[PDB]
Amino acid sequence: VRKAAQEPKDDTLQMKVRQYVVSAARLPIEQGTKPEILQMRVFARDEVHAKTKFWYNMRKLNKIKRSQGRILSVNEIYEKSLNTVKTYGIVLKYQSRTAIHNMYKEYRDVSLNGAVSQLIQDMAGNHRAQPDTIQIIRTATLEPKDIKRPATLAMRNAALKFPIVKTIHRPSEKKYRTVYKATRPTTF
RNA sequence: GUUGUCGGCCAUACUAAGGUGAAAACACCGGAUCCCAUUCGAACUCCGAAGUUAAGCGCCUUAAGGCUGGGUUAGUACUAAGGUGGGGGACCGCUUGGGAAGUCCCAGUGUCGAUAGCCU
Ligand SMILES: [Mg+2]
Ligand SMILES: [Mg+2]
Repeated sequence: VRKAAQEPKDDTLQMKVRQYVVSAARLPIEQGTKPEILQMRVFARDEVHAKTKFWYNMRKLNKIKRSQGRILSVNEIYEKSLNTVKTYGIVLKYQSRTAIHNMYKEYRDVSLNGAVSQLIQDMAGNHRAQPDTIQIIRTATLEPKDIKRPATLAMRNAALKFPIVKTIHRPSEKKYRTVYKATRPTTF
């Protein structure tokens, strides 16, 4: 249980993804040289986890292995303003029992970390995806001209109203909990 | 720079068609009385010195074949450890380690000697 600072006060409401930048270099490590540095953006729940994500992708993308290189640094990135709602696009590859797939997904959230967490839960529930399998190709905070999904564009209007049609009874604290009460609740 | 003699490694030395050839050697070359030799002096053996680089041989030539070394191939195939991982299964994949080979590329193409010499 280690929180990143930009996570909510209630741990419940969001997953423990954080967004990392990791960068490393070919091991020989020649001093005065101007090294090729390999840098990548990973989403993980740890520094360790991030390192893994890093290396996996890196050994797939290029010749390098870990005994062949060194980790220069791992730096968590944060979201600018948690005051506004943004529409995020994400581009994925994941692995389904048959084959591998490229998906584009959109979520309306306050954080790119939130965008990701929601992405994972969704991908589990609807697609039975395994986290380890998921590869996020590219992520963009979306400009309105660019938002393509109906359940996304669905929420743009000021005239938005939800009645709350059914209120399921939920006592305020536990101190108030009773199995059986002397009269029936209401919905509304 | 070049030669014979005996060589270690045994193609980067082999194969094919060519150019070139100071000197000295090596050879091709001349000849069968003698030791030796065969169906045959071809060869093997012996004795030589009229010719000759034409052979052998040195050195090089080929968008040459081969061989040698790297590149791609490819972090692919295969593989070590873990898995109350997925899949009806065949099988696939997650975490931590090792990691190849042919097509196609590019380069190389004999090296190390002891001994006596040629180039005054
Ligand atoms: Mg070869
Ligand atoms: Mg293959």
